[PDB]
Amino acid sequence: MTEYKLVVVGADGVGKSALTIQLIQNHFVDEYDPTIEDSYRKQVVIDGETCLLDILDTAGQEEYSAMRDQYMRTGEGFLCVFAINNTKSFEDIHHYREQIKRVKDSEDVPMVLVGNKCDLPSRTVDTKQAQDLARSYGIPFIETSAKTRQGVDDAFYTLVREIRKH
Ligand SMILES: O=C1N[C@H](c2c(CNCc3ccc4ccn(Cc5ccccc5)c4c3)[nH]c3ccccc23)c2cc(O)ccc21
Ligand SMILES: Nc1nc2c(ncn2[C@@H]2O[C@H](COP(=O)(O)OP(=O)(O)CP(=O)(O)O)[C@@H](O)[C@H]2O)c(=O)[nH]1
Ligand SMILES: [Mg+2]
Repeated sequence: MTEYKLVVVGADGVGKSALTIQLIQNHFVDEYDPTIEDSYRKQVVIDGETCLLDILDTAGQEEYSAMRDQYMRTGEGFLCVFAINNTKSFEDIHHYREQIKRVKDSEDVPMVLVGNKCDLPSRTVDTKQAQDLARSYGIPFIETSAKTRQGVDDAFYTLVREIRKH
């Protein structure tokens, strides 16, 4: 039995809350309720190990950006979420990744690049663009949908596997 402190980060509206609520409660939140800070818990078996996921759902709003330092210091692994219909959110990954590396004084932080909202009929951020970014960071890239559950379990489980490896 091992606890893993996971942090879900990204721009305001990429679907951080919807991804976490889908993982835990098995349902899609269609509403847009801006987050200040919430934490969720999930006990799952990953590679025969009982994993106690302590998931922090953070604010995309810059209004609460001062809270970032303490949670980045405490967090073991990070899901860096952008939406596939939002180029700006994809560009923001660099700024989130830079802050995490600086605060933790480490370039080798367990991290997973998450391209959310892949259920959408149209896309602005190409799969190859995101694969190339993940390859440049040396981290895994997983396409997800908080609506259909596409890649949601793989995103969180892969992050746990990155923490264990580190
Ligand atoms: O040291 C910290 N731990 C916070 C934390 C959690 C919460 N652990 C589970 C837990 C236990 C005891 C209570 C008592 C009340 N709550 C509700 C609660 C919800 C959200 C935020 C705080 C409290 C609790 C929730 N998971 C993380 C995953 C990655 C990084 C940091 C955390 C946290 C948040 C923060 O911004 C700064 C520093 C820390
Ligand atoms: N079609 C689709 N919509 C999604 C998906 N994930 C989230 N959404 C939608 O996007 C909107 C924002 O989702 P939300 O989870 O609140 O984003 P957030 O990043 O937590 C917003 P904040 O940073 O302010 O907390 C909601 O209307 C939600 O239904 C998805 O995978 N597919
Ligand atoms: Mg939210």
